[PDB]
Amino acid sequence: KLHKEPATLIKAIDGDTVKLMYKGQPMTFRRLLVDTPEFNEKYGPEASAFTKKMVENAKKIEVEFDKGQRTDKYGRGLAYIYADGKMVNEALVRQGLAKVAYVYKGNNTHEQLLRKAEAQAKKEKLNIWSED
Amino acid sequence: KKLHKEPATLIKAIDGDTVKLMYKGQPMTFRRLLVDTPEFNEKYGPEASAFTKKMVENAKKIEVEFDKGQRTDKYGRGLAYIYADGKMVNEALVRQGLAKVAYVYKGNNTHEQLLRKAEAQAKKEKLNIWSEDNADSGQ
Ligand SMILES: Cc1cn([C@H]2C[C@H](OP(=O)(O)O)[C@@H](COP(=O)(O)O)O2)c(=O)[nH]c1=O
Ligand SMILES: Cc1cn([C@H]2C[C@H](OP(=O)(O)O)[C@@H](COP(=O)(O)O)O2)c(=O)[nH]c1=O
Ligand SMILES: [Ca+2]
Repeated sequence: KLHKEPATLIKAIDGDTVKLMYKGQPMTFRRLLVDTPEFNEKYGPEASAFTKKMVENAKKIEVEFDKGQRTDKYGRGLAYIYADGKMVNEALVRQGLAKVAYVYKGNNTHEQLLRKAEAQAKKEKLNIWSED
Repeated sequence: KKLHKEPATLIKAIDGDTVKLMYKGQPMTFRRLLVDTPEFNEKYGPEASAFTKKMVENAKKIEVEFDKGQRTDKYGRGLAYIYADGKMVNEALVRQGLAKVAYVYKGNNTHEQLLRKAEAQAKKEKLNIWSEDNADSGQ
C-alpha cells in the first residue's frame, strides 16, 4: 500500500505580515503605521478576513517603502501595501479593524492619511471603536 | 519627492492544481496527481478553486501520499495525492465535476480506477463543469 505522510498548509498572511514575491524573490512585509488585533482578540478574525479578501482578490499588488528605514530589526520589509490602487493599511484603519501605531519620523509619510481614516472610524464607533 | 509604488505578487498557498505545504520541515510545492482543474481565468476555476480552498484551509490534518513512480515533476513539484482529514482532494474534485482525470502514467496511477469511477459518475449527475451542454462531448 502507499503511505500517507504529514504536511501543513503554508500561510502567506499572518496578522500585519504578508509574504509576497518581490524582485523575483519571496519577502516578508510588515504593514507600516498599523497594529491589528491578533486572531484571539476582538476583531482579529474580522481583520484577517478583510485583509485576505482585499489581497487575494487584487489583480495588482504594489508595495511602497518609506524613506526612513526599509527593514525592521526582525528582517521584515516595512511598507504600505496597495491592492488594485487602494492602501491595505488605510482600509483596515478606515474600517475600525486596525489602529494607527509605530509611527516614527522618516517612516511616516502617510501618517495624516491614516489618522484621518482612524478619526472617521472612531466617529462612527465602528468595530474596534464600538467597545466601551 | 513622492514615494514610489513597486510591483509584487501574493504568494499563493493554493493555486490551480498546486498546493504549497511544509513537508519534512521545509516548504514544497505539490501538484495533485491524476487531475486537471480549470485555472482561475477559466470557467469554474474560481469554484474548483474555492472548493479546494475550503477543503484544505479548513482541514485539521493534511496528508500527502506519493505514488510508486515519479516523485517530482519537471517543474520541481512533488506529485502526490493530497488528503484533508482523511478525504482525498484529488478524488473529491473529480467526483464533484470540478476537475478532469488527466496525466495518467504507468507507475503513478495507483488511484486511476478510483478516479475514473468518480469521473464516470460526475458526468451523469451533470454538476459544475458537466452542467454545460455538450461539456461531455470530448471537445
Ligand atoms: C510596524 C513596525 C514594527 N516594528 C517592531 C516593533 C515591535 O518590536 P517589539 O515586539 O520588539 O516591541 C514589532 C511589532 O511587530 P508585530 O506587531 O508584527 O509583532 O515590530 C518596528 O520596529 N517598526 C515598524 O515600523
Ligand atoms: C499531474 C502531472 C502533471 N505534469 C505536468 C504536465 C504538464 O506539463 P506541460 O505544461 O508541459 O504540458 C504540467 C501541467 O501542470 P498544471 O496543470 O499544474 O499547469 O505538469 C506531469 O509531468 N506529471 C503529472 O503527474
Ligand atoms: Ca490545471
